[PDB]
Amino acid sequence: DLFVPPID
Repeated sequence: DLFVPPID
């Protein structure tokens, strides 16, 4: 659910 790195 993260912006960077684009994961979760």
